Amino acid sequence: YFDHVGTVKFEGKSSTNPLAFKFYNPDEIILGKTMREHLRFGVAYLSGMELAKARVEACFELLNILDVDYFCFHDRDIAPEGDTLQETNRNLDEIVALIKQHMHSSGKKLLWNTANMFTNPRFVHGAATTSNADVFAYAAAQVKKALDHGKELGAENYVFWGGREGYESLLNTDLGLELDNLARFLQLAVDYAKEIGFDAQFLIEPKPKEPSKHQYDFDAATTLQFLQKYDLAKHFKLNLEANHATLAGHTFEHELRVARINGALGSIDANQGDLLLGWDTDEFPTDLYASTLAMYEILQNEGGIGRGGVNFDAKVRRTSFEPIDVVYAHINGMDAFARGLQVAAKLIEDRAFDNVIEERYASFTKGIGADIVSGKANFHTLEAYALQNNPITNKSGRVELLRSILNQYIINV
Amino acid sequence: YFDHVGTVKFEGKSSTNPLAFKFYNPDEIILGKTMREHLRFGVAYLSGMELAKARVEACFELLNILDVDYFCFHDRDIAPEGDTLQETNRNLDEIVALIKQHMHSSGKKLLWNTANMFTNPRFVHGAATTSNADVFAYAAAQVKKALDHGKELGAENYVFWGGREGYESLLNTDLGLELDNLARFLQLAVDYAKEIGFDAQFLIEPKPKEPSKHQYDFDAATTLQFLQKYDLAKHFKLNLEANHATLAGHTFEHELRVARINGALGSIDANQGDLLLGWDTDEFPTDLYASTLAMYEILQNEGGIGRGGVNFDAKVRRTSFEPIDVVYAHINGMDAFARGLQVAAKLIEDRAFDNVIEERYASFTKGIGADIVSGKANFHTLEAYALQNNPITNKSGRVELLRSILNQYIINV
Amino acid sequence: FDHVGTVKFEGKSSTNPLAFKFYNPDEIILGKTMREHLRFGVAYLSGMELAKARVEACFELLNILDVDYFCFHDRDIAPEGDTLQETNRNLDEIVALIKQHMHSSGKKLLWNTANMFTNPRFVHGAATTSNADVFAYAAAQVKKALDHGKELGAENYVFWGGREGYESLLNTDLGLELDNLARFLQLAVDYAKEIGFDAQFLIEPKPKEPSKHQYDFDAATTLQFLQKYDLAKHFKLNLEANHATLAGHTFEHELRVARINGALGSIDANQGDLLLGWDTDEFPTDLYASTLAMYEILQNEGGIGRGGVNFDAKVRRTSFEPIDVVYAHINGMDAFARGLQVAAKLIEDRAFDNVIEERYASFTKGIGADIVSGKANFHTLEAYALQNNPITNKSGRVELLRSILNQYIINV
Amino acid sequence: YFDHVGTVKFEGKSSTNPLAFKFYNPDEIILGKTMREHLRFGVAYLSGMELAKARVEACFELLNILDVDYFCFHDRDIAPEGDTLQETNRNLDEIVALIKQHMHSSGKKLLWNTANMFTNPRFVHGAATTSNADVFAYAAAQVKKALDHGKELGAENYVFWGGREGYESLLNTDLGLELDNLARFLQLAVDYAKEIGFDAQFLIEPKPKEPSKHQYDFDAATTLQFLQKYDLAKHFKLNLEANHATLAGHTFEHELRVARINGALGSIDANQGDLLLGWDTDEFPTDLYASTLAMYEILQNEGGIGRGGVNFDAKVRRTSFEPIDVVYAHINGMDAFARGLQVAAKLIEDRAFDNVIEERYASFTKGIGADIVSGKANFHTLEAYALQNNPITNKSGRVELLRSILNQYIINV
Ligand SMILES: [Ca+2]
Ligand SMILES: [Ca+2]
Ligand SMILES: [Ca+2]
Ligand SMILES: [Ca+2]
Ligand SMILES: [Ca+2]
Ligand SMILES: [Ca+2]
Ligand SMILES: [Ca+2]
Ligand SMILES: [Ca+2]
Ligand SMILES: [Ca+2]
Ligand SMILES: [Ca+2]
Ligand SMILES: [Ca+2]
Ligand SMILES: [Ca+2]
Repeated sequence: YFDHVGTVKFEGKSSTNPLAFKFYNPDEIILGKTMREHLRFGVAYLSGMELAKARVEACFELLNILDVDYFCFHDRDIAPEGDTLQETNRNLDEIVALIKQHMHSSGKKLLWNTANMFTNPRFVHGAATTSNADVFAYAAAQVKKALDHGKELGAENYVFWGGREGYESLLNTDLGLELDNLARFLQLAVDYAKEIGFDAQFLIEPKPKEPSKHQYDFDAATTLQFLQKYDLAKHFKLNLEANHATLAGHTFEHELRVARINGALGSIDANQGDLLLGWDTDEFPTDLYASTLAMYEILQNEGGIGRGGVNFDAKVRRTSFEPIDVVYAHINGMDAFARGLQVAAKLIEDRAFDNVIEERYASFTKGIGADIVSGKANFHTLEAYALQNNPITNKSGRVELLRSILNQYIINV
Repeated sequence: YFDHVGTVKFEGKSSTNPLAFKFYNPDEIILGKTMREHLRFGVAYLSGMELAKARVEACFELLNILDVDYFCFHDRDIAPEGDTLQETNRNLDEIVALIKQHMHSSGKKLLWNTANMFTNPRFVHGAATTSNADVFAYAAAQVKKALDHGKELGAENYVFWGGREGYESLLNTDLGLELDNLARFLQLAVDYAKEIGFDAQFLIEPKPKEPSKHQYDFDAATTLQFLQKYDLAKHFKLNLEANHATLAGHTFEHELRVARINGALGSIDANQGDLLLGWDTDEFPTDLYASTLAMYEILQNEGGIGRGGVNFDAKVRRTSFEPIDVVYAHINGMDAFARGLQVAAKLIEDRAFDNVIEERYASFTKGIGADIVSGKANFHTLEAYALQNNPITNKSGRVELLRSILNQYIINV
Repeated sequence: FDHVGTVKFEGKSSTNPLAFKFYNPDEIILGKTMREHLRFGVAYLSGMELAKARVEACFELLNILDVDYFCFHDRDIAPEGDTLQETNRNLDEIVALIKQHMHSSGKKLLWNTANMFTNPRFVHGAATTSNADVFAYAAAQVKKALDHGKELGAENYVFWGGREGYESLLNTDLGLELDNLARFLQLAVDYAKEIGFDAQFLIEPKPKEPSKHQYDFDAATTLQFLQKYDLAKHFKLNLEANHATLAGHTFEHELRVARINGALGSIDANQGDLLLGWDTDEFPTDLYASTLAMYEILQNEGGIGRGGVNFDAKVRRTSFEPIDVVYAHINGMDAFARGLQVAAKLIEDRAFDNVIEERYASFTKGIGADIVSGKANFHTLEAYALQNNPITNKSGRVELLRSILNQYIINV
Repeated sequence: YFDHVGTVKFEGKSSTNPLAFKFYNPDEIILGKTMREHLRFGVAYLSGMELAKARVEACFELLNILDVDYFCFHDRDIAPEGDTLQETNRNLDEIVALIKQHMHSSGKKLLWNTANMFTNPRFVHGAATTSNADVFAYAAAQVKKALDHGKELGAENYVFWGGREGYESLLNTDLGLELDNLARFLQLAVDYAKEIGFDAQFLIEPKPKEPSKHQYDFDAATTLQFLQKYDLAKHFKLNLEANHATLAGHTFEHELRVARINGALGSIDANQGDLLLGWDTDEFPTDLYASTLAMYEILQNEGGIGRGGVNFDAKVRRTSFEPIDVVYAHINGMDAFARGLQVAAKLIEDRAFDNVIEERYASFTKGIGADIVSGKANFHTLEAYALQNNPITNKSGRVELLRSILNQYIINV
C-alpha cells in the first residue's frame, strides 16, 4: 500500500539512503535501556467494510515497514457506521476481530484506543458537554463499546480528547452544567472500566481551541484544575500533544514538566505546530530543540514514558500526498526524537543543566534558605534577617551560556 | 494639579461637554442598587519625599475630580526607598500617615494595597520564586509591612500579583522548588494576617507573561489549580485584569465566569489590551462589548463585585501626556463600564440570553437527561436508551441571533 | 429557508427577530440611501439537479433579504464533468439559469471568480503551481469565467488567494512562482480586453490558511507586487475583514492603505476572532469594525464605487438550520447599516477631522509649509533647529476620541 | 570592563571551555572565503561625558575580546545631550573624535551608524512622521549630523529604523501626510549624503509594531511598496532584523528571500524573538534552524552579505546581568551563526534543496511550460491545451524528506 517493499533499517548518520534511519537505532543502549524501550514509538491508524479491511492490512504493513511496536486508533476511523447503533457496533466488532489477529501474528501492541465523537453531525454541540441529552446517551454507548474493545485488545491506555467539548460562545452556554456533565461522563466511564476489569491508564488530552473557540481541557494546568475539583485526578493522567501546547501559549516542555511534577505525564503525541500559524497543523515533529527538551522531561518522569509512548499523531503535509511520503514523514519524526533522546540523555548524564540549577538555588540548602524550606522561618524571623541589611548579591541565570551548551550537545553528542 | 477646577458630573448621553459623564450617573438605580454601589470604581496611584507628598495630594485631587470613592496603591510607588530597610519603612510610614489624613478629610476608602516586588533589581529572579533566599527574606519583610499598612488603613482586599514570579527559561529552573516556595510564602502571609487580625480578602492577580516568558499564575484556571494543590484556595479569590485575560488567550468574560463558578471572582482591574499586540498595553477600557459582558458576569456573582471593585489599573497612552488626559481617560473608562452595567442589567432582566440557554439545555430537565444529572443513569441504561435508535435532532445554538440582540441592547437600552 | 416572507425594516425598538433594526434601505444619509451606500451582496439531490436547486435557493434568499447583488464561484454553482468540455457544458447550463433569474428578479452580479482551490489538481497552487499542466487548466478556467462575467454583466472580477503561496521555502522557486503569477494575471488582462470585459479586476489579499504563506499577504504586499510587475493600473483590491486581522492589521488599516493608493475596490464583510489564529469568516457583528470600515469607505472616491459590501461569511457550525442563514445576514446587515449611520455622522460632524486638522496644523505654515513644499532642506532645517526654540508637542487625545466613538455608536 | 582579559579563540566543537568558540573559526575557508569574511560580525554599542568616554573604552575592549571587526552605534547612545543643540553636537563631536582614534589604532570598522530619534520625549509622535514640524526640523538636524559623522568615520552603511514612525490610532492620523513626510525626509537625507560625498549604503530597517500599534515599514514587502511608490528604491536597501520578521508574522528567511529577489538584502541584525511572546525580545540568536536558513539566503545574495554584516543587535537577558554574560551571549550568537554558515554552505554546495527544486518545476523548462515563461502561451492557446484532457499528475512536495535533510546537515556537516 506504501510503494515500499522491505523494512526501514538503521544506517547511521552518514547514510544518504532516504529510506533508512539516521539516528533511530532501536538496539542502541542509552543509560541502560534500548532506544526502542525509551521511545515506545506508536503509529496512527473500495468502500464500506471492504475499505475497512484494507485499512487494517495497510496499518500493519506500515507498522512492519517502520519496525514500530505500538499503534493507536479511533473507533470511527477503523469501520463505517451502520444504519443502527447495533450495526455500527457489528461493523466495529468485525474489524476489531481482524485487528486482534494481526496483533497476535505480528506481535504489535495497542498503545491506546479512543472514541471519535467529533466527526458525526450528532456531536455538533459536543458529546459529554452537549446540550442534547440524547447525544450524551449515544456518547456513553459509544465510549462503553470502546472500553470493551480496549479491554479486548489489551490497550495499555485509553484516551479522552477535546473533540467538541467547549463553546462557540459563552452567550448561549450553561458553563456549570457542561462542566458538571463532563465530570459525570468521565466518572461513568471510570465506573464502567472498573466493572469490566479494564486496567488501562485513562488519559485526557488537553487542547485549547480549534475547531471550537474554547475547549475546556485548555492545557495541563487547566485540566488538572478540573480533575482536582471533581475528584477525578486519581483516575487520569495526561496525553500531551506538542502542537496543543504551543496552541495554548506554552512550550511543549512546559506542558510536560507541569504534567511530570503533578504525577500526570501519561503519554505524548509527538508532532509540531507552526508558531506563526494560529491553528493546529499537526506536522510530523522535526524540531530538534523540541524533541531534545521533550525527551529531557520524559527521561526524568517516573518510569520514563511509562505505560505511554511517543505516538505520531501527525499528518503528512497536504502536498506530500504520495504513499511513500508516509514513510518519509515517520522517518523524519522518528529520527528527530531518537536524536532528541541521545542528546537529552547525555545532558542528563553530564548534569549539564542540573549543575547550573544546583548552584542557582544553593542558597535554599543552607542558612536562612534551608530554614525557609524546612518551615522554620516565618515572616517575623525573615524580617529580622532582612533588617540586618546584609548586601543582596544575585547570581546570573546564565541563559545564553546554557543555550550554547544545548546547541553544542545537539551537534556533538 | 490636573488643569481642571471642580468635579466631573453626570450630564446625560446628549452632552458635548468633554469633561462630563455621558452614562455614569452615580445615583441612577439599576435593579435596586445605585450605579455607584454596583461599580465601586477605584483609581490607582521635586524629588524624594517631597515628590512623594505631592503625589499623595495629586491622587486625592483626582479622586475628588472624578467623584471616585476607592483607591489602590503599591508601597514602592508611594514612597522612595531609604539607605536601609528601616529607613525605607520610615519613609513609607510617613507617606502612609499622610494618606490616612487624606482618607479622614475626604472619606475615600482603600480598596486594596499591595507590595511592589517588581521594580527594584533585587527581584530580578522574582520574589517568592527567587533563586536567592536573601531576596525571599526581604520579600517577606516587605509584605509583612504591607499587611500591617493594609490593616492600619482598613484595606478591604489585599493583592498578590505575578510580577517576577515565573521563568525566563526552563533550562535553569527548579520548578518544584519555586512553586513550593511560592506556596510557602503565601501561607506565611496568611499566617501573619491571621496573627495580626487583618481581615481583608486576599487576592491573587493572574498574569500569563510579560515581562517574563511564563508567569505561574497564568490565568484563573491555572491559579486555581495551584491554590487547590497547596490548600490555599480557602484563603484567596482572584483579582482579574482584562488585559491579562486576553494575553492568556481568553476573553475577559471567560476569566470572570470561570472565577465566578469557582467562588473566586474577588475584584477586577478594568482596562483593555490590543489583541493585535501581544504585550499588555493596559489601555483604559473603551470596548462596550467587553464592559457589557464583564458586568453581565459580575451581576450574577454572589454580592455583585462584593468586597472588590472596578479598579482602573490602566495607563494613559504615551501620546496622551497632558495632565487633563488622565481625566479624559478615566471618563472614557467610567462611561464604558457604566454603559456596560446598564446594558448587562437589561439583558439579565429581559432574559435575552437566559431564555435561549434555558431552551437549549431543556433536555437535561426531563427524561433521560434528568436521570443523567441526578446520577441515576449509567453506561448500561444510557446504552439501552441509545440502542432504541430514536432519531437525534439537535437545535441551533443561535449565535448570530444572540449577537444581533447584543448589538441592539448596547445601542438601545 | 423556513421563512416565506420578506425581511423589512422595523426600527431599533422592534422585537421581531426576522426584521431589520437598523438597515432601512430607503433612509437617506448625506444625500444617498442606505441601499446605494452599502450595495449589499450575498454570496451563493445530486449533480446538476442539486445545482439547479441551489440557484433557486440563492435567488429565494436574495428576495427574502431584499439584496440587489450576488457573487458566485464557478465550481460552487455547477459540478465538474468527465472532461473540461463537460465541466463547461454543466457550467454554461447553470449560468443560463442564473441569467434568467437575474432578469426576472432584477438582481445584479457584483463579481464572479474561478475556484481554483477545491479540486486536487490545484494542490500546489494555480498560477504559482509547480506543474505547467495545472497552469494551463487554470488559464482555461479563468478564461471561461471571464466569458461568464462578461455575459452576466459582472461589475468586478476577483482573483483570490486559494493555494498561491508556499508550504515551505525549502522547495520553493519564489521568483518563478511570482513571475508566473504576474504572467497569469497579465494574460487575464489581455483576454478581458479582447471580449470587451469591462469589469473592475480585483485581487483579494489573504496572508495564510491553508498555506503557511500566501503571496498577496495584505494590501501593501499585493501593491508591491502589482507595482513591480506593471499591473497596478489594471487591479484594485477586494478587502476581506478577517484577512486584515489575520495579517496583523485592523480592517480599517487595510481599507485606508488601499484608499490612499486608489485601490479600494470592494469589501468582503465578515469578522474573525482575534484570539483564534484562523480565518473564521463569521458574519460581521462588531460595531467598531463596521463603523470604522464605513468611515473609510465613505471617504473613498465614490464610496464603495463599483464594489459592494459582500457577505462572504459562513454561519456558525452550530447554526445549522435554514432560518439561521436569514438570522446571520440580519446580524451582519444591521451591523454594517449601523456602521454607516455612525460613520456618516462622524464624517458630517468632522468629529475626527477637526482634531486631525489641529494636530497637524504646523505643516500648513512657517517651517512646516517649507517642508511640504520642498523648499526646506537639511541646511535650512538645521539652522531653524539651532535656534533652540522650545518644542511643545500636543496630546494625541486618543482616549478623548474613543469616548466620542462610543458616544456616536450609541447616540446617532 | 568585562571580567575577561585575553581574546576568545576557536577551540573546536569538543571544547568544554565556556570562553572559547566551538564553531566560529574565523580562518576556516568555506567556498573560497573565510568565515570572518562570510559573516562580517558586528557588535553593538560615572555620568555625563566621563561615562560616555568610559563607554568608548568598553566598546573597543569588547571588540578585542571577541575578535570582531565591525561595530555600530546610535548617536544618543554614545554622548549625552547638552543644554542646546549646539552643545549636544559638541558633546557628540568630542566622543566621535575618541572613536575615530580607537578605530585607527585598533583597526575596527564602522558597519553603520544611525540617529536615535526614539528616546527623547520630543519624538513622542515620531520623527519624520511627527505631527509637529518643529520636531521634523530637529530630526533633520540630527540626521544631518549623523550623516556627517558617518562620513567622517567611514561607515559602510547608514541605517534608518522604525522608532516611533507609525500610529497609536488611525482616529487621529493623517496617513497620507505622514507617509509623504517620511518620503520627503528620506530624500532630504539622500540629497545631503550626495552633497557631502557620503558613499555608505543607505538602509531601512522594517519593524511592524512596538512600541506603536503600527509602524509604517511593517516588513520587507511593505517597505518596498513605499520605496517604489516614492522613487526611493534606487537609494535604499533593507536592514533585516530577525525578531522583526517574526513579529510581522514571517520567518526570518522569508524576509531575507523577499529582500534578496528584490535586490534589497543590505545587512542583517542577528537576534531572535520568542514566537510565543508578542513583543520584541531581541535575544541573542541561538536557533540553528534560523541561523542556517538565514545564511542560506545570504550566501545566495549577490556578494553574500556585501557591504552589510551579521550585526548582533541583541540584548542579554534581564537575568544575565554580569559583565561576563555579554561575552557568553556573543559566543552563543557567533557560534550559532558560524554553524549556520557551515551547514548552509554545504547545503548550497551539495544542491541539497536546489536539485529538488529543479525537478519540482522542471515542467516550466519545456513543452507548454516554456511557452508560458516565454510569453508565447495565452488564454486561447492554454485552453486548447487543457481541452485535450491529458491526465494531470502532480508530484509530492517532499517537505518531510527535506526537513530530514536539514536535520542531518545541522548535525553532520
Ligand atoms: Ca458547549
Ligand atoms: Ca492536533
Ligand atoms: Ca492527539
Ligand atoms: Ca524563576
Ligand atoms: Ca497589566
Ligand atoms: Ca493589575
Ligand atoms: Ca507554491
Ligand atoms: Ca476568509
Ligand atoms: Ca473573500
Ligand atoms: Ca503618527
Ligand atoms: Ca528589535
Ligand atoms: Ca535593529
